[PDB]
Amino acid sequence: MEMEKEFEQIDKSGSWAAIYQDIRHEASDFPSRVAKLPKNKNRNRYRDVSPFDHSRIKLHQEDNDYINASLIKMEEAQRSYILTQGPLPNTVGHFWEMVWEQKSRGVVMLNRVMEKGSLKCAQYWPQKEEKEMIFEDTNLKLTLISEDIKSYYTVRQLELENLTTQETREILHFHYTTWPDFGVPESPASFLNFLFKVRESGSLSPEHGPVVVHCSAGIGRSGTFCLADTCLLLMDKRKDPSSVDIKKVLLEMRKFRMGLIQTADQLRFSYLAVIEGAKFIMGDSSVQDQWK
Ligand SMILES: N#Cc1ccc(N2CCCC2)cn1
Repeated sequence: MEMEKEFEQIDKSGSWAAIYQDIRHEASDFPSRVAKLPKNKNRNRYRDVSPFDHSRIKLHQEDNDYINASLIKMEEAQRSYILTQGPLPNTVGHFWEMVWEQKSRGVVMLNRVMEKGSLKCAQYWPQKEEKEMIFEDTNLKLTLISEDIKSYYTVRQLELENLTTQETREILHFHYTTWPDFGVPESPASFLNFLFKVRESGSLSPEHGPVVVHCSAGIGRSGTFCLADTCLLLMDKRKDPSSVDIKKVLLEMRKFRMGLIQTADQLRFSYLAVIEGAKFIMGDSSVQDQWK
């Protein structure tokens, strides 16, 4: 079925939980043996969220190459993403090692450091220009260059230096700051505006390594971001945009990381975002919306 009318049909019939459970039943199950080794227990935030062996990102280290991070490679859309958990106190150096080794331009953060009164990830970037961070275990230096705070998100320019070679690179930090502590946003408008800002920066483009995207576990909000992006790109590429099947795209992405989209509310929100986004992209869109 098409998307917008399949959407109204699920709303009127109140069957979002059944649709979502079907996805959970059909999703791939692949081994994650490296994640479960005893030496990696303090490298995982949640015992039930692990990268598959076949798609995990390897650190370029001979002692321990493990990080909780997965490469999602979308062949028809020609986009790749790295989805990862929010960094832990003992993995902030590994996180920036991955950004460096994979040649990423951008980091997309979809959570706040504290939510619901508990810590959801480490404070892994510097908050003041004159107070840089040094990660001694991986030999990297990280400096805040500039910060632009807007009503729904903040963008930061960061400098990452490999202290071994003295090479430097500019990294862009895109921080969506207004996802509610409970549930999903009422409107997808600010989330879509944010997606378009990430796109406009070059961070998703083939001349760079894959974007790194995270929330707390790296499967829920993070899954919503890459699912919406890929579906909108496919609607632009294909002769028949109504052929894009969001449930089939989600199952393809779940071949590369478990658990993407954590609730039926997140599934409904993803449909809403793609539906509204497809109108702004256009044939029915103004030439001037790219400025909206
Ligand atoms: N190309 C392009 C494009 C399309 C839409 C767009 N947005 C609509 C809402 C504000 C930003 C931006 N750029």
